Amino acid sequence: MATSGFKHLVVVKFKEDTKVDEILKGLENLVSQIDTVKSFEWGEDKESHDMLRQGFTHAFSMTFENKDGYVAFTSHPLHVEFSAAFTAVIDKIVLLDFPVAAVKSSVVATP
Amino acid sequence: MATSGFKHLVVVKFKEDTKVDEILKGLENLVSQIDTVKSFEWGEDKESHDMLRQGFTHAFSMTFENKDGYVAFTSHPLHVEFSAAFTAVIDKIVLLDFPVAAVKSSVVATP
Repeated sequence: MATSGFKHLVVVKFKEDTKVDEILKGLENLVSQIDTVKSFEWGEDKESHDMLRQGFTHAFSMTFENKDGYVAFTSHPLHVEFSAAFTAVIDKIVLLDFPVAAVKSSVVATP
Repeated sequence: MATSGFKHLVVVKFKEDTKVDEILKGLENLVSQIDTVKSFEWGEDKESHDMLRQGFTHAFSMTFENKDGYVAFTSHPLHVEFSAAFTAVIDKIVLLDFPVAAVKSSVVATP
């Protein structure tokens, strides 16, 4: 529905030895696509407890201002070449995407 | 490490009939804890493709300004009573929590 913000998330595990930090240099490059300041991307490693770490290893939270950022990120050759390796460097790929409505912030509740 | 923002996420599936919208009224109440404006919570339903929907059904993205929001949300009786039902109303519970550093936004890459 892309009501407001659009979110894409990937959860992965490594079997070769995912160099997340060397990959991080890619993200810095990947951010290159944020010239449109209408796109977002963050990174996370499972720095919690095995029971809360879901067991994976790291994920990427990509949020866009709207569908324009989504077609933009793909309209470049930097995501294709990177996506191919993103696999070669992963053991499993899981992704959840859904429409985010920055409104839940409701400090009011009906009786 | 809680370097900057702290994220907690839950992925779940329903077997009884998770009324996410009636639950949403709870979130509006849950937001009540955001009087400290140092806490965050959003909601999402798998409105994508079975292959991208991960198959679950809905998740909650709770982010805090720092550890103070994390001890705050629990320092209230609204999360306990709600958490008990959060289960009674769920079929499976999965959660990933990790330190988020709002800095990845790097539009520069070394040669």
